[PDB]
Amino acid sequence: PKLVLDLERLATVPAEKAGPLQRYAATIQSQRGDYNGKVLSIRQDDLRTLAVIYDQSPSVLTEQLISWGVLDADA
Amino acid sequence: PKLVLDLERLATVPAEKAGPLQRYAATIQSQRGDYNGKVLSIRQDDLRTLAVIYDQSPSVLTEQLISWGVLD
Ligand SMILES: Nc1nc2c(ncn2[C@@H]2O[C@@H]3COP(=O)(O)O[C@H]4[C@@H](O)[C@H](n5cnc6c(=O)[nH]c(N)nc65)O[C@@H]4COP(=O)(O)O[C@H]3[C@H]2O)c(=O)[nH]1
Ligand SMILES: Nc1nc2c(ncn2[C@@H]2O[C@@H]3COP(=O)(O)O[C@H]4[C@@H](O)[C@H](n5cnc6c(=O)[nH]c(N)nc65)O[C@@H]4COP(=O)(O)O[C@H]3[C@H]2O)c(=O)[nH]1
Ligand SMILES: Nc1nc2c(ncn2[C@@H]2O[C@@H]3COP(=O)(O)O[C@H]4[C@@H](O)[C@H](n5cnc6c(=O)[nH]c(N)nc65)O[C@@H]4COP(=O)(O)O[C@H]3[C@H]2O)c(=O)[nH]1
Ligand SMILES: Nc1nc2c(ncn2[C@@H]2O[C@@H]3COP(=O)(O)O[C@H]4[C@@H](O)[C@H](n5cnc6c(=O)[nH]c(N)nc65)O[C@@H]4COP(=O)(O)O[C@H]3[C@H]2O)c(=O)[nH]1
Repeated sequence: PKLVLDLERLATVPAEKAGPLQRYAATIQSQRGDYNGKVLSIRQDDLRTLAVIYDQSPSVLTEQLISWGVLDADA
Repeated sequence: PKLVLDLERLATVPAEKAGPLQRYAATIQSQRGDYNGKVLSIRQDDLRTLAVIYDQSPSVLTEQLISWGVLD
């Protein structure tokens, strides 16, 4: 399963919920110099680190991102 | 030193030296379905994967990769 984020839906999720995801995605973009600004695919191991940053299980985290329509239901 | 590979350069490299790396390249491109240019950039840690498959030190591998013109 692929992990693809919607950069445009993400930007409008309030910081209180999405702040740490937004900052994480920004550090990847800066490192990449990847500023397409529509979509961002991350490594499957980036999910474990986000889950730690969010303090949830990778599983709980995924379902939340999907619930926001940021992460394609494919994952 | 970032691993940006010139696939067009490496093709012209004789098979008994370029082979493993050509075949490694091709596996990565198949993993990503990345078939849109003559350049392949790979992970810095892949250097070790490669030094293992070639059974040479990273140092060695990296320096003949530059003579070959495959790397910058
Ligand atoms: N800028 C960007 N676009 C994304 C991202 N995720 C998905 N896409 C879009 O979705 C397709 C597949 O992305 P992919 O799984 O990364 O799979 C990609 C990726 O593996 C690779 N690829 C394409 N361009 C580049 C590149 O500039 N650098 C690297 N390192 N790989 C690339 O080729 C595969 C197919 O690329 P395409 O089908 O032509 O086009 C893309 C691209 O239009 C992302 O994080 N950033
Ligand atoms: N060792 C190695 N393995 C490789 C390489 N390229 C691809 N793979 C493997 O193939 C999977 C799919 O690559 P992808 O479609 O480009 O899909 C990639 C891709 O769109 C993007 N991605 C991950 N890392 C990078 C990166 O450093 N740069 C860019 N531009 N995109 C990345 O995140 C997606 C998921 O990444 P993964 O879960 O890791 O899943 C990756 C990874 O297991 C490589 O150069 N070296
Ligand atoms: N996961 C993913 N990431 C993407 C995709 N398209 C672009 N990117 C990201 O966006 C950066 C800039 O892409 P670019 O300058 O348009 O243009 C790229 C591209 O023209 C070319 N390039 C270098 N390496 C590769 C490669 O392995 N595959 C491909 N298809 N192009 C590459 O050099 C420039 C910089 O390459 P990068 O260092 O890889 O840096 C890429 C990469 O991090 C994509 O479809 N999927
Ligand atoms: N399509 C595709 N290309 C891949 C993948 N892995 C590596 N690459 C390519 O190989 C490059 C160097 O990978 P790196 O040493 O891991 O160096 C990477 C890595 O340290 C980091 N980075 C980029 N994207 C991601 C990511 O999604 N997750 C993580 N944890 N680190 C990333 O920033 C670096 C520079 O990224 P780039 O400019 O994009 O340059 C990337 C990219 O062109 C992959 O799974 N799929």
